[PDB]
Amino acid sequence: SNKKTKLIHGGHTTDDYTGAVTTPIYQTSTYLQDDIGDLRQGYEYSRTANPTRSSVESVIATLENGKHGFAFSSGVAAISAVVMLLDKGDHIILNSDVYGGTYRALTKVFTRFGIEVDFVDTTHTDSIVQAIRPTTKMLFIETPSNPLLRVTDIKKSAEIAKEHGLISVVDNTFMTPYYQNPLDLGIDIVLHSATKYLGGHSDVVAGLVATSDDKLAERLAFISNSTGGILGPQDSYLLVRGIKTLGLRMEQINRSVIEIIKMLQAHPAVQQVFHPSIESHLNHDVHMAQADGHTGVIAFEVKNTESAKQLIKATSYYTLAESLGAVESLISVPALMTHASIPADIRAKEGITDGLVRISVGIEDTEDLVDDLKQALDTL
Amino acid sequence: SNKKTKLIHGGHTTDDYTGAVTTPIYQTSTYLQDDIGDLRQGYEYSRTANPTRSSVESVIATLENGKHGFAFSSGVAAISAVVMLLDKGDHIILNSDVYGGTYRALTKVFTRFGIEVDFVDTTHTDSIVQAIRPTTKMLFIETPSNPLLRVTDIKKSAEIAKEHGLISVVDNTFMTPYYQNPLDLGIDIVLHSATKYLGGHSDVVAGLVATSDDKLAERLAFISNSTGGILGPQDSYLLVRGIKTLGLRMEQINRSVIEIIKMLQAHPAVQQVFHPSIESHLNHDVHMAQADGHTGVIAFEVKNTESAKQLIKATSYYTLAESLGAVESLISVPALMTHASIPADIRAKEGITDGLVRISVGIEDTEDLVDDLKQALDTL
Amino acid sequence: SNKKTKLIHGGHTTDDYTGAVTTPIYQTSTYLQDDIGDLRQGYEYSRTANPTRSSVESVIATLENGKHGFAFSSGVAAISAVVMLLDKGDHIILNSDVYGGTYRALTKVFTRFGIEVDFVDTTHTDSIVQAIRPTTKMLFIETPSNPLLRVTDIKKSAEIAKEHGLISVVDNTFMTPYYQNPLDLGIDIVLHSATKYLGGHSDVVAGLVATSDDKLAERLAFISNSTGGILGPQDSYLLVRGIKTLGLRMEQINRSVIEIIKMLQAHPAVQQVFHPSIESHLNHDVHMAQADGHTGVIAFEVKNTESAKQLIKATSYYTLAESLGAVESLISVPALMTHASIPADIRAKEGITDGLVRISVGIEDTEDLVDDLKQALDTL
Amino acid sequence: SNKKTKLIHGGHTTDDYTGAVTTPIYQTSTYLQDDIGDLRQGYEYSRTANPTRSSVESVIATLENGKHGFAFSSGVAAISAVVMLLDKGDHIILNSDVYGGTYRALTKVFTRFGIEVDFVDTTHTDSIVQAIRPTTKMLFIETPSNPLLRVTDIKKSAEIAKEHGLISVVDNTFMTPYYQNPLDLGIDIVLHSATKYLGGHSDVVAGLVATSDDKLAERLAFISNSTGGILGPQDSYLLVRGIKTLGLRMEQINRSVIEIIKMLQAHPAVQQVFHPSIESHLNHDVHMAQADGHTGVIAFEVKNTESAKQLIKATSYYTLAESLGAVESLISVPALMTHASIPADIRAKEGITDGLVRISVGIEDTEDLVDDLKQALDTL
Ligand SMILES: *Cc1c(COP(=O)(O)O)cnc(C)c1O
Ligand SMILES: *Cc1c(COP(=O)(O)O)cnc(C)c1O
Ligand SMILES: *Cc1c(COP(=O)(O)O)cnc(C)c1O
Ligand SMILES: *Cc1c(COP(=O)(O)O)cnc(C)c1O
Ligand code: NA
Ligand code: NA
Ligand code: NA
Ligand code: NA
Ligand code: NA
Ligand code: NA
Ligand code: NA
Ligand code: NA
Ligand code: NA
Ligand code: NA
Ligand code: NA
Ligand code: NA
Repeated sequence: SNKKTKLIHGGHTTDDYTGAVTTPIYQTSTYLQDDIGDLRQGYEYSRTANPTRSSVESVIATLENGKHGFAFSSGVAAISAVVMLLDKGDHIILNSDVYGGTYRALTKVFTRFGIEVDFVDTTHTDSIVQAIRPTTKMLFIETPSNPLLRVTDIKKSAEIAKEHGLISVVDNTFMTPYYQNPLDLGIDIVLHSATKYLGGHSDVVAGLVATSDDKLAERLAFISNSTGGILGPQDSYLLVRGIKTLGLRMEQINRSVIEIIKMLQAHPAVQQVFHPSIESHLNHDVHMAQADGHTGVIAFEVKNTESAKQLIKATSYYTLAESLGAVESLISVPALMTHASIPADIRAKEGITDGLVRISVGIEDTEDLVDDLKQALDTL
Repeated sequence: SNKKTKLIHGGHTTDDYTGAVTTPIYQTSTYLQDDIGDLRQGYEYSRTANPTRSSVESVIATLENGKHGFAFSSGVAAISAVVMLLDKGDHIILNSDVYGGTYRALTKVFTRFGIEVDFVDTTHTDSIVQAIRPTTKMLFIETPSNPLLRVTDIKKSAEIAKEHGLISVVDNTFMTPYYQNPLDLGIDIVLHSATKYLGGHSDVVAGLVATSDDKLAERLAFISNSTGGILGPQDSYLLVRGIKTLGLRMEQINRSVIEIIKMLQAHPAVQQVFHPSIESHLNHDVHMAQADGHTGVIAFEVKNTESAKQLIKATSYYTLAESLGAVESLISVPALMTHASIPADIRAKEGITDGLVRISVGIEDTEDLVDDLKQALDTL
Repeated sequence: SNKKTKLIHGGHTTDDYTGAVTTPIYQTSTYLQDDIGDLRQGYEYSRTANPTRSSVESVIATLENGKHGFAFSSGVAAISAVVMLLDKGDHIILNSDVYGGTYRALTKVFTRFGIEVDFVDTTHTDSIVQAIRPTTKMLFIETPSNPLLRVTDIKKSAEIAKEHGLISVVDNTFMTPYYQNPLDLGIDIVLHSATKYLGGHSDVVAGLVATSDDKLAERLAFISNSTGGILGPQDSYLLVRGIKTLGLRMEQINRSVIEIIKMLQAHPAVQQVFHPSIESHLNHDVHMAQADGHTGVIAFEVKNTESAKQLIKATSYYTLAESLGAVESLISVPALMTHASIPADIRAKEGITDGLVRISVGIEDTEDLVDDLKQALDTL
Repeated sequence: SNKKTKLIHGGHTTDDYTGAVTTPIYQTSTYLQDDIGDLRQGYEYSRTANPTRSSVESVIATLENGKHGFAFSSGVAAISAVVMLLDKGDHIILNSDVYGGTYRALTKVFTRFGIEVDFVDTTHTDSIVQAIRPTTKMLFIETPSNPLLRVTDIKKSAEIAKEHGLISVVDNTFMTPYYQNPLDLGIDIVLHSATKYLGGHSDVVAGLVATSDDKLAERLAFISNSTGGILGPQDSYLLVRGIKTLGLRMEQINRSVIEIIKMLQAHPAVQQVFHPSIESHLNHDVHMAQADGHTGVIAFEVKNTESAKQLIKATSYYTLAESLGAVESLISVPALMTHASIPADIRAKEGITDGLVRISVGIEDTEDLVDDLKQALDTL
């Protein structure tokens, strides 16, 4: 019924055999056959299917209102499996602000296989219509984007993809299924770095994919079984466990996001602030119409790299590390860390400047997070 | 010094920090940075590197006498990462009876990416020389192959690859590093389904790759980080643990293999046996020159499908399941299981006859395994 | 600073060596020594100490404002270790409403070792003063109690224990350190079934003990090392992970508790309701003074066993199972399940009747939990 | 049939539900009930029973030819559960060189509970008969003992226990079920530190108990459920896995033991060797009659403390650490490590001399272990 209930009881995460209230961890590679080809419960080889992986796959399918879920060894592995739906000579359109690893995978791996890529400013969806070539087969969107939180109209993107015969993909990592459900808006495939919010505890690297399209699901299952980027059973289990608290965690994070943004907008050492909740933010109305909450990722400008480093050293509760969506609050400078692989001239033009700080708000106390960041900013 | 000692003390499998005699399980996604880019021990994000995965990578590098190891979420994922060393338009030669998953990855995924393939019978290495084009970049061989245990000259394949500028790859799953070391014989890259003997306990799906080539290692590390088919920390740990007993397990398996083959050759219900230890086996001398032991996979032909099925039902200690390299002895009928898509009128041409049985010998008592298979054969 | 921050950053739950932001899982039994008796990080044998166990021990010590923490294989193992502080001939006073397993351990195991036990109604603390014998060495209190939520004044109990030379113990399972901190009120030892709220995810059986008393800590460490009821490293890790979300979970649970109790008090099929938040509940003022929230365990009376069974079968979101403090809402009938080991005549006199239902409120949506239980009660 | 087969196929270590060839890891605390008291597969709460723990319990029962198995959080916890079979005033006889932790549990915990103890030299079983009182209820023996490998007649101890109405217990850690089966010789209860050989990989702390006596099993199950020193599911799984290779590991260890002893007896720097395989060892004939192999623990005397320390520093393949039964060969000096509390002037009386070295032989190559220890001895 309501989302917090669906998080606990949606999907298949109990044991039918013993009645155990959590998913057993099937640390196993193969399964006894009663007769040649007769599988007790449909399992024959864990790369093809594993019951704990099946559990987390059923969870992600349920939460995104899809029919089929797939668990991969990492988010980039989910992305690579989706890109392998295409052949040499196919073209894919992506939004122009994208995760550094997605940029690197597409431009340094898949272009070697003849897959053509254009990064387009999808914050106006008619840009997509101009960018469509006769060879375009896929439209791939992050919203909000990493790290500038650019917002793209999901429903309009889906309509464009349907009209032009494209596979539409949304990377829904930043919003989670708790706040934004691209499949409900006509998107073909939705995917996640489950490394971030879904796992939620900085202890699993994993990717998740969901679709309602039977033929896309069959093609993805074939790719996963043939290239083998599958999530292991222990990580699958820890993902199910982490997902249990996703709603509580996202709601704490959102409460903190609101206050932190107020502080940041008022602070003299802070210039521009990037977050879809700010009403002057481009496509703020689009975000409010396609999501009912916010990501915990915030970007904001300080003067320069050296102020950014001072800010990082003055905080007590923000941890300098990669990733986002942890219970711990994280801080980074994308131009020097996660987005160093994006060329510097494109970084400068897009606004990923040397003094752009990114924070992932965690689930610490709101007043502590605001006060800590504010006194650190006061140090400058 | 000797192999059984190297298995215990090779690689880095203790904790330098606490002194723990086993590798800690780093169930973690990210690592605190003391300053931007300043990593205490070189770790920043578990997809890029994870200390438990690094442990198992050091083990496989040591055991294969290489410099660099890589752990992937499956053997198929290791194979796919190695094939992604190539670009659209490059050509690769493989043995024609290569593992079905390798066949499917190449012909149903990578040919869509413009990679050209020739499948040749490599038991005569001039087959390889005939297939070489100006575009050939890679030579990929299993030895011995499945399920007929065809043997390929590793030293000559390496010489061919060196002379023509190819990256040579050996899938050494069936022999393990305990008996055959392709890198010592001039091969560029060696890889394993660690799902089989290396893990040894039918409880991990995993791939391992080793090389001594710094630039190949740099390229593989880039592919692994960008497409993300990495092995998780729990599975890496179980791999290190399983590998500890690899020599004891392989030696037990080999004693049973020898006695079982003696039984099979004497039995009236058996028309033919396939195993490289048999002196009339093709390239027996080649195998004895490049390996100092044997795989536990044996194939043998009985009268028909129904005799094969009877054999499965009459054994007490042979388990009907997919995979190989378990502690349990496993039994299968390739024409009904792994090769069912190949037609009956055509089966004879490839050698996958209706009465072809494959066993993966486990570590049960030799006398029990011999006696059990023998009395089952006596029921025919 | 504030509790939600302390939950994330309190205790030592990162890796000093690699910087990993979560506690490594030291699946290990022993530790290399650089010289005889020289321990790299103080570890020599995992039963004596294990770094992952040390992590969860530091967490529980921090959260209860103690100096020493101890992790046991179960709550009853924590309780048995604490009872083994006493000798044959010592006497212990417990409150008269206690967990069924605690009753069974004391009356069927430890009385065989000459430890004398009286269960006293501690809801008036002067009862304790009358019950003190010359041999009384320990005072052991649950508050609120299981399953009737009787409340005992912790501070007054501690004053009595100090004045009469008793070791005071509070079983703080139901309140968690998030709402009630017995050590701050003068109690010597605080303990938990970490199986319940602390782990929070129905996937760990564990006990935790905390004290500020150096000599009690030394005696407990000796008992734990000599009788060996230690928590394993994987369970220790899952406990740390679960504890991360304790504040969010308890706050959701408390929001639901308030509404569910309103519904239950208004419902015609429900007679008496047991929960410390109800202002007519005995020692409601005492509870509000020693805790700043509520447990999620509620007991209430329906007509009889058969109405209780009907109620259980009519709910959609309440799971019939043992334990409490899960993310899933649980329902039980204590007289038939957890408290069957308490004799029936004592059950009837104390109010643990055949129609007494116990619910553990989980973290599902409040409106769903209220509506589901209400329509189920309407079925009667 | 034969032992190596029984190790693989004995006990229940597959999943009946999915057919998984390994035991699922039930990381869970509680189980859904279809109706109050109606359990799908007999599970209601993981302290009482857990399916992964039940798997390892069935394994130890099978391997020791018993009916009932019990898994505890440590060997010391198994020992404590067995001792809690007694009441205040009961008397127990143990061999006088019993494991230090057993000595401490009995003399520093259980004597405070009114249990009376005699420590006697059991290498002559009439020692036992002399110590029997009317209050004697239990006889508890290790064979062979640590670190001098004293041998005790199991059959005669069982006859003594039967004649006088005692519960007989054998701590069979050093021999494992692979070589010695006390229950077959009339003993009531057999137990193990599974931390050592059974786990085999220095990565689990665990205890195991087996019996054929239904009423003893009922009493043990009650003690385990009420004091809660249960083994967790992850450790139970790692135990099942490690036990798979127990026979291969013990046989390798035994080959190395034989050759190493040949070396030690010939060496001028060695005054004396302690191991039951030596024909002049006390009760060598008794050991050969009750066991069909040997432990890997060997002790031998060199000149003094400084020669022992030199020996440790000169070895390449012997690791300085606590515990025994690793895949690594371990080396220790009992007078400086396990027996340091015993005074120097008194050391001689017990036989723990200053130059007494203990090694636990691992599964490294026999020639390496012999050569390494020999060249180290040559440095003296
Ligand atoms: C409510 C609920 C659903 C359905 O949720 P929708 O928002 O209607 O898709 C599915 N599963 C569970 C467990 C639920 O509680
Ligand atoms: C013997 C040994 C080696 C070297 O083995 P080679 O086959 O000679 O390369 C490496 N590491 C360890 C731990 C060894 O014992
Ligand atoms: C605030 C805080 C503490 C201290 O909490 P008290 O309530 O003063 O005992 C300890 N550790 C961390 C991480 C904190 O944030
Ligand atoms: C042989 C065998 C047994 C019986 O072993 P005994 O020593 O004769 O009791 C039991 N279980 C399995 C799986 C066996 O192979
Ligand atoms: Na469910
Ligand atoms: Na659709
Ligand atoms: Na090493
Ligand atoms: Na071709
Ligand atoms: Na040619
Ligand atoms: Na080379
Ligand atoms: Na911390
Ligand atoms: Na105090
Ligand atoms: Na079996
Ligand atoms: Na005595
Ligand atoms: Na006497
Ligand atoms: Na008996």
